[PDB]
Amino acid sequence: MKHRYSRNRLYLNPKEQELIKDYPILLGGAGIGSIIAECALRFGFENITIVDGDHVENSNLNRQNYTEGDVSVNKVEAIKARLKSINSKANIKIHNCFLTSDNVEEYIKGHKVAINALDFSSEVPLLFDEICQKMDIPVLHPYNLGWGGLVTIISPKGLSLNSIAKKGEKFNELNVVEYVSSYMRFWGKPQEWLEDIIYKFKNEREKLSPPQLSVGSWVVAGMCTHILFNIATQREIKSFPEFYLSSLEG
Amino acid sequence: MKHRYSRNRLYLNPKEQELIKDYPILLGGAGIGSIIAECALRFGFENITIVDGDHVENSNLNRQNYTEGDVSVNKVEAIKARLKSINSKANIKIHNCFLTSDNVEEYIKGHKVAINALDFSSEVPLLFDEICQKMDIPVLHPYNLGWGGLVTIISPKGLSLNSIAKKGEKFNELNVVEYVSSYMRFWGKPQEWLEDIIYKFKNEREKLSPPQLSVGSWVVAGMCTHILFNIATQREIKSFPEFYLSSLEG
Repeated sequence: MKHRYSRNRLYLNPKEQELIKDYPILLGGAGIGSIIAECALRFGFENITIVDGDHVENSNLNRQNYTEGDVSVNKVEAIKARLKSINSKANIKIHNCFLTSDNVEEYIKGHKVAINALDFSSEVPLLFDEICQKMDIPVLHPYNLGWGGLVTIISPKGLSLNSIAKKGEKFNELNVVEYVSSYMRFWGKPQEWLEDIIYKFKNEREKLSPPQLSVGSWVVAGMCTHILFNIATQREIKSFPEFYLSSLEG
Repeated sequence: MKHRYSRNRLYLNPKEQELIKDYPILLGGAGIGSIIAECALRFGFENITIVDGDHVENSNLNRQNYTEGDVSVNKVEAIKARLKSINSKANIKIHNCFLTSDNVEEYIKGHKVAINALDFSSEVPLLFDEICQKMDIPVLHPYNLGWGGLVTIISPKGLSLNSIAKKGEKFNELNVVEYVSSYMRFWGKPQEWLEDIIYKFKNEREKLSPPQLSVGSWVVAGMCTHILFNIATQREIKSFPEFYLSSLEG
């Protein structure tokens, strides 16, 4: 393997390092996704498309891959600068556009795997998955659970996130986190910390975005990079309704 | 809190965010520690001393917090640039010198907690811990097990890493990792992936450095940041001979 990937040896053979070099990844959302991108790029995934329409805001600096100088710049331009200073020969393609029902299919075309890191602020997170399912593109959903990282993979032929939604109210990340906490408690592995942060958040008077910590961001980037390597080299993975949860206590 | 730490709420209360702000951390080794440094800084730990005498090499870019432009510069020079570009008002103190039997005590002096990321090929890895114990400074030992992140905390009045070192024969990280696999297997939780890479590494024809992956670095960085929050806030911690092991398979 190359001198940059020298310490990747034994874990990866030359053909695997070679394989993931060109494996086209689509990353929707450069927030939690900006941490994911760096870890995956350094691992050896050199073909990443990143789509995001926001600018870098101050509140991102506690958990996202941006600097004080990046604030107010389009995230996609900022994360490409960070990524291309890590690997100049990498194929980092960005598109500074919001995903809508009309354009989302055209961006997805051409990718072998996708990471859905989209805010539920529009109705595109789930439609994004439907298009990926139809096209044999597995979808990673990373979540920042503060102390923990959560990843679930929507597999093309498996259940979609729709299965946890009730059709009368809109579905966001709080429903995913509540599903995970209830599953753990039901199966005898209760995550009392997760239920604790869920309770605190619900009893907040004002409606604010969910809190997140750098630790969960860093953990979930590692989980995602691993999952990407397993999907690209066709190693077994859990598909939704199964998920991966990683935290200091296991 | 600041708008930079805005999204930290509920997980940390304002009084904790202030406390860890000045909580003096000593980081011995800016390799795996460079990933730890960014995650811990963004969390809110703003008082970090970094000691390392090495320069950035090509093999670092697959798992360490450096860029192509940083290559051939002192790691300590590069990581302060990265960290101080994330937080300009942060208190990031570096020392471009290797640790020896004579200077290691004076570097330790003044910190409430330390992160021992010293190569076991230097002279001071175990002596570093003894001095910290003498001073009631807990020591985090983070390791990159490829797919997993491993942290063990030497607490001042508890067992040191000496307990797994053999009297008369040299001690390195392979002894730590072989202990973890044996302990895990002893408790009925064998990590066969870990045992596999250890076997592969020992039966290497050539004598080379251990392989490491970006996945474990990012995971261990999150673990270390969580542990640091617990140590500063006087939350319970697992001490050596116990440890924290985090991986996708777990």
